[PDB]
Amino acid sequence: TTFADLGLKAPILEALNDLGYEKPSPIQAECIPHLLNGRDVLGMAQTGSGKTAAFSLPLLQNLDPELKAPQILVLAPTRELAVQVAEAMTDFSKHMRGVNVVALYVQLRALRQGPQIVVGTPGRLLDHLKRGTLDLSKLSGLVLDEADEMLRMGFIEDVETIMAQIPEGHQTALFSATMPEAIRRITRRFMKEPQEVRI
Ligand SMILES: Nc1ncnc2c1ncn2[C@@H]1O[C@H](COP(=O)(O)O)[C@@H](O)[C@H]1O
Repeated sequence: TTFADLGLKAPILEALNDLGYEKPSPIQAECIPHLLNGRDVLGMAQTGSGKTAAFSLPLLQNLDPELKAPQILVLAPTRELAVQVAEAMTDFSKHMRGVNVVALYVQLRALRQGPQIVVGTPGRLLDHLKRGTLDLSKLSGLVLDEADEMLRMGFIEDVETIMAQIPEGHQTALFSATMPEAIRRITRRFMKEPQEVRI
């Protein structure tokens, strides 16, 4: 199975070639078609599996590149992962003109540029959400990257608050290496008939 076999088109395929990705990882082969098809996905995988591209590639391909406003919001537990994911998203979109990524963990002028992808930690995202500097009215895709870690670090209240402010019509991808009950409950509250992927 190739990346083109998963339904990815030339701009993303070219970025993958620039990055030296030769073939999809298992989590990518399983998750990418579901997300391209507009499903919610519960992905059980950890760093090293390729989970970042698994959620990033399909949601990038699915956005409106001419809409200069946040369409993909990615929640991460740490400044380090937020920055890493934003860098990856920037690399995957290298051949998508006018598509821009912001990491929030300087922040004001980031959001004023109308980035289509915003990656951040829950506390800092929730600050800009309350301030109105973060517009989620046009959001199409929500990712929780390491939901179990956000729970464990004490951030789940803020995660829930963010998730309850998102407009009805959106895709959700939730990635978690483990499955605490509180994450099961988040899946039931906030996701629509999710495809569960554990290999
Ligand atoms: N399909 C792939 N082929 C080669 N390297 C990859 C692939 N997908 C992800 N990677 C790399 O694998 C590492 C783990 O990614 P992640 O699991 O998303 O943190 C990162 O260094 C990625 O650049």
